[PDB]
Amino acid sequence: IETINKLNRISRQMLQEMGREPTPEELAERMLMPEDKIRKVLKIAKEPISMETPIGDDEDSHLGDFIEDTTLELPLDSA
DNA sequence: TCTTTCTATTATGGTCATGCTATGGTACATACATTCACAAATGTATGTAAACGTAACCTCTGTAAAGTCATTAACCTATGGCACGAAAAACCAA
Repeated sequence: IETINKLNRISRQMLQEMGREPTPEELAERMLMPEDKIRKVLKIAKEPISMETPIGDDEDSHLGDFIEDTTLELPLDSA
């Protein structure tokens, strides 16, 4: 959490000074960190999505749809 | 001793189904050990030879049962010879 907050403050200061997106190559050149570590820290940090997420205007389109369970295998393979 | 005027939860359907997914940040300094990841050695492992025995297995001579053909004589068409029963001639009675 400390490293994520430090990289967020450095990215905010870099977007304030430069004026474009915080490309991680300049962060790796500044904080002397390897680039794959910066990719890993930027990839892990993400908040999960809730199980309802109202998409449409009507109360018919919610979750419990488009998500499948891969444990239940095919009946043809069992046959 | 008793009926109205207010303060809060339930309720009305789903079937035919839709697209594109995140939204603002807010400190570091010692610390000691659990865990991942490689060196190097054990141990049982697998795959290459070599010996015995019978899975046998064809080859050949002897015993045995089955088609056929030597006898020999039983019956059977022939031949000769003698009864036999039919067909015609004869003669008698009415």
